[PDB]
Amino acid sequence: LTESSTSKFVKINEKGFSDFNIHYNEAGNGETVIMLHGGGPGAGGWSNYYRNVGPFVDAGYRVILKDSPGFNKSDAVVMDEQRGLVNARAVKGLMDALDIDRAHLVGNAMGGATALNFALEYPDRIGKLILMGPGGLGPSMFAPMPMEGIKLLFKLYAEPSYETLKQMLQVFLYDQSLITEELLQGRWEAIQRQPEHLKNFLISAQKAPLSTWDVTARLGEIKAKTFITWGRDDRFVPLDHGLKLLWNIDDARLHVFSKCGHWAQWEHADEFNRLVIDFLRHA
Amino acid sequence: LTESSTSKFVKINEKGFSDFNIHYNEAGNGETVIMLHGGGPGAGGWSNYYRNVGPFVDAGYRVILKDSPGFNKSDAVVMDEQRGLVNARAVKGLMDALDIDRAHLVGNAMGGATALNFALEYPDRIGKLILMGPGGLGPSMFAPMPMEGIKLLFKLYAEPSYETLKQMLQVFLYDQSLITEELLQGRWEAIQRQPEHLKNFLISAQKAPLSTWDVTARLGEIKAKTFITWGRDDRFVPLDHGLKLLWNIDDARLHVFSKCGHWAQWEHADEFNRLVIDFLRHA
Amino acid sequence: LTESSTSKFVKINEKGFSDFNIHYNEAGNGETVIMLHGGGPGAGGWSNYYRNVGPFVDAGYRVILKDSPGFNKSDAVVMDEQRGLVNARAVKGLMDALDIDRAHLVGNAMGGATALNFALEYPDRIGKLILMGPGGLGPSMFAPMPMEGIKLLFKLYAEPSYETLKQMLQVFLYDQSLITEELLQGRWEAIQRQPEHLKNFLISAQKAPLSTWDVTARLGEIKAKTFITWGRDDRFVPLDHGLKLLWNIDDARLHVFSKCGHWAQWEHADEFNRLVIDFLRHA
Amino acid sequence: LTESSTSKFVKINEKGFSDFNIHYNEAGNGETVIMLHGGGPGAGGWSNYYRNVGPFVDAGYRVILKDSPGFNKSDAVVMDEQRGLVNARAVKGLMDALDIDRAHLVGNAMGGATALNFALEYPDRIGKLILMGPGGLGPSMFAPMPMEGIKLLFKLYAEPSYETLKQMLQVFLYDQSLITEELLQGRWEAIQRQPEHLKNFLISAQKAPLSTWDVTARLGEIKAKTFITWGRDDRFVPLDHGLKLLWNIDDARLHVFSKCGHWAQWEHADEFNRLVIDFLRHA
Ligand SMILES: O=C(O)/C(O)=C(F)\C=C\C(=O)c1ccc(F)cc1
Ligand SMILES: O=C(O)/C(O)=C(F)\C=C\C(=O)c1ccc(F)cc1
Ligand SMILES: O=C(O)/C(O)=C(F)\C=C\C(=O)c1ccc(F)cc1
Ligand SMILES: O=C(O)/C(O)=C(F)\C=C\C(=O)c1ccc(F)cc1
Ligand code: NA
Ligand code: NA
Ligand code: NA
Ligand code: NA
Repeated sequence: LTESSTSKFVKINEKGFSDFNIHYNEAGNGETVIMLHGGGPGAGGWSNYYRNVGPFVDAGYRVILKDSPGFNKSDAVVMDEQRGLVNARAVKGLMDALDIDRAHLVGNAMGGATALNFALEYPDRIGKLILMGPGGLGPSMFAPMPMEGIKLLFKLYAEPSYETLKQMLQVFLYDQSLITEELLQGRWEAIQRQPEHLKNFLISAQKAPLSTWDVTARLGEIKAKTFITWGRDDRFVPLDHGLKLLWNIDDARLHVFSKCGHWAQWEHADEFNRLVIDFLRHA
Repeated sequence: LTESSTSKFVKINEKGFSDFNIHYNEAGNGETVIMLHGGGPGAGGWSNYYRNVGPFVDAGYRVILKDSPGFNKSDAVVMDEQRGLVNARAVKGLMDALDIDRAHLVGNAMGGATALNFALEYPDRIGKLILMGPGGLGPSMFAPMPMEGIKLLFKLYAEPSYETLKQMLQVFLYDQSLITEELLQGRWEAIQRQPEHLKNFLISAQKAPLSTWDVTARLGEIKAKTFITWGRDDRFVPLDHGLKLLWNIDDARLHVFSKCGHWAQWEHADEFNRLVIDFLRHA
Repeated sequence: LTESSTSKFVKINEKGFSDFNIHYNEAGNGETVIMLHGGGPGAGGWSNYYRNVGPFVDAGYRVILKDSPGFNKSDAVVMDEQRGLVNARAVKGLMDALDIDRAHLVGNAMGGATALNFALEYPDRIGKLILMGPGGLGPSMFAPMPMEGIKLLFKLYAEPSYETLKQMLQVFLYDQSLITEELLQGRWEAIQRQPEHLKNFLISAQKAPLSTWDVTARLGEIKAKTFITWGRDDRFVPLDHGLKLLWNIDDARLHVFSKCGHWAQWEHADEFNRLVIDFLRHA
Repeated sequence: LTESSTSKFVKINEKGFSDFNIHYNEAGNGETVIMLHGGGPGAGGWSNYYRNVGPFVDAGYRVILKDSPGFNKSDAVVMDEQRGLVNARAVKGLMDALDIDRAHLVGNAMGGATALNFALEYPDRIGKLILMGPGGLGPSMFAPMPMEGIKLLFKLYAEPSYETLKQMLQVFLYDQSLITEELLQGRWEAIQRQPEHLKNFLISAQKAPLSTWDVTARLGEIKAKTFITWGRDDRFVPLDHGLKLLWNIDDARLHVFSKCGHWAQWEHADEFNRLVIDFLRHA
């Protein structure tokens, strides 16, 4: 499987979106799992999940790696509402366009917020819910905010440079030996390719700050079986939010990886794939 | 598999133990996994692990459900050192007697302390380490101590009664509908059968209080791959100790079950069995 | 100062209350500080605050120790809304009847919930806010709920006995040597005197469970300078809620007493009095 | 009081130190309080405590603002042992030279580690103990380490620049409006004045990493009445260490300031001065 061989586009039409182009990477043909990426500059479906797509497909799932609005190859957009909710509407739009009745969702960070909003807004359209360090869940009981990683994300959006990208990735990942030339060059290309997405993201963030994303008060509504993962060493979203979700969602479990930053599905891909595939099969 | 069909005895000889009788339940014939029980009145190997032995054996392991010294059908003993260490010596004694070179250890509560001590004292004799709410790891950052469950455990040791047993089990388990007549009658029988074990436990606890069990300072020595589990709703050992282990052991992960008390391997047996078998196979 | 010499009654009329009798103990004549008690069986203003009234009066404050509706010498009531809000309406009713424009509030547990609700509903009527382990602020990130102390409070309400009272006080206080015959006899008398309050409390709790009390989502509205205290060893309301308040209220500080249960103003009266008087004077 | 008018030097002789020059600022003449500064580049007694010296002197204390070895105007040194212990020996050396029998200690960060080590090593020479975010107390249960602030401290030591200083101060303080030209210029001067201290600090840190500073296991030995303060928003030492100290020291209390970074005695000087003076007077 490659980015090119799996690449597809679909126009969506859903509450606010009109003939809006969504890019996604699709492989496999079984039960649908939609994987939703984080909000960093240059983020996208393939780049965030390419270590996961193969094993999930091998396990018999149809995997859709979705580019959220205003990221990668999806259409440019300025959002005046919190991104989790707007992104969730776009997932629903994609599912309607592709005739998908129910999907399992996997979401990291912004994608975790998207998945939570989707579960809240469209409970009859979700199977299981997999959350990796979801963002926007209000204050931490321990971590000063904005967190270290978030400050760097905003620096890189506002003043993109190769050096600042490197600094961000050093904070993003626990094991520094994972920061290869390939990773750096690839992430730098995606930032250079879409400067309009960078500008639009910053405008959107002024209109709807991270405080507007907090859906904590509604977590008791979630009826989906939920698997929460966290990196022990995540400098972007606070570990105690893993506990917040575990206490507030009816049927959840929490798995914390040691020696792991903000990209658990990539930093601990083998363990992540095994645990999440087992969850989808047996929970 | 039944208690009777799996029941075996072996005399051990190891640092302090001389021709000391250990009872254990054995099934299967592959790689050895020794499962170590908690310290409540009437506790033992079979009673604590009978929902786990079958699936582990099916997975190809040889399972040994060990009765710790001063419990169930093992010999009576008064201990003047912390139980985790004394119990670990007894595991080594059993392995030497049975010609077992290396074992995976699974330990709940007192059994978790036993397993940690074993990993520290005999690192060349352990494979992987599975810890379910290990006891004795010092103060909690949040929970007043002694914890609610521990107060009840001491009440039941000192004044055993059917009513006090019921009260303890209500705190021990999250889902009250798991407290069947069978569970109550069985636990009551094991308490009635061995009053000397109750008396000896209390004498031992005066000689070596829970504060003597704390091996926190040595956790950096543990080289075993470690899987830590906790019940979210454990009223016997504090949830934050799961974090303590995760930060201090080199190669660990933490899994927390929602709606789960102090007997995770029984209350969430299916998920526990799947996760731990996968860990032993693939980690 | 004695209970008898300070005892006063006033009829209140405020949203739901019609000619409703409120008992209070008053001393001093300066700036008004209203102290609000917890929700345990037999609780009241004088009993909960008699170690505080003198020093506050000496410092130049007018101290009002209010009996909440359905407690001690105030009128009996069955509440169908969360007690914090209903109690707050009663404080407003008292202040209107006594021609008090603004008051500083001190509230422990239920009284802390009352004080938070008062600050939210009537921001122009509050000076400073002092909270000692306020109750009803949703789940803990660490403590299983209901907490140990709360289970005992409900046991004592439903089946009042001298032995159960003693058990509750043992959990309520850290230092067991504070449980004198005087304390026990006094608390037992207040329970015996008002069996109707016990029955009504339990009916009220069925109509509006503790989950209905949670005002967390509104804490950002509080503009009062706030001093939060917690007992390190509080088995009734969880320590992490001290952090919740500290992160969510604009201008707060948190003080945690070691070796202290659920009655900090009594268990650490000297330090409590000094800190709170300094706060009222200088903050 | 000014830096110049209070400036004194004394040669010390104590376990490893031979005719070693210590600079300190002294004012007042009552009971001695020694204030101990943090470990950032350019740190010193006067600079760290000039908002505290006046009120403590007014309260009747003799205040000694000590420059630790290898800082400000004290002699240059390369340390091969953990700085807390070496610094404590230097405090003892100063007290012996000045004929001071007992001192109250106030210590922030490195100075908090110094004060803890002093209490452990010389219990008969300490009065009360005041700790503001002490450093080196092992891992956090929540914060990835090294913490954000610590990474910046090491960057500034290794590559001192005006821009990096500004970045560090932005993380060091919660309220950005406290970063005046005066603060920046002053801190920059102290860095420019003593480049040898910067180089020596880095050599020392290689010889004895922060892990060597951890005295957690010995906290039960501390018999001094202890007052622990923390900034809620401290990005240099983790908030949960405030809890660690509170649970492990016999007689402690914890006060947490909201809207406060790593320099609580300066950022919340009025409240800090009032609380600590009251503690010294009445505890
Ligand atoms: O995971 C990524 O792709 C990435 O580069 C990120 F930095 C993701 C971070 C978030 O999406 C994020 C959103 C919201 C929040 F509160 C915290 C973090
Ligand atoms: O799991 C059991 O069998 C049981 O009945 C227990 F209550 C086990 C508890 C412990 O072994 C225990 C030991 C030490 C400790 F600190 C806390 C709990
Ligand atoms: O402080 C008392 O008077 C007392 O006897 C109590 F047990 C008070 C407890 C509460 O008011 C309480 C209310 C709500 C809650 F969530 C937890 C505790
Ligand atoms: O407070 C200061 O003067 C300062 O500039 C600091 F950054 C102090 C920090 C420490 O001394 C420090 C030491 C050890 C540690 F683990 C964490 C922080
Ligand atoms: Na490499
Ligand atoms: Na049943
Ligand atoms: Na006494
Ligand atoms: Na200014």
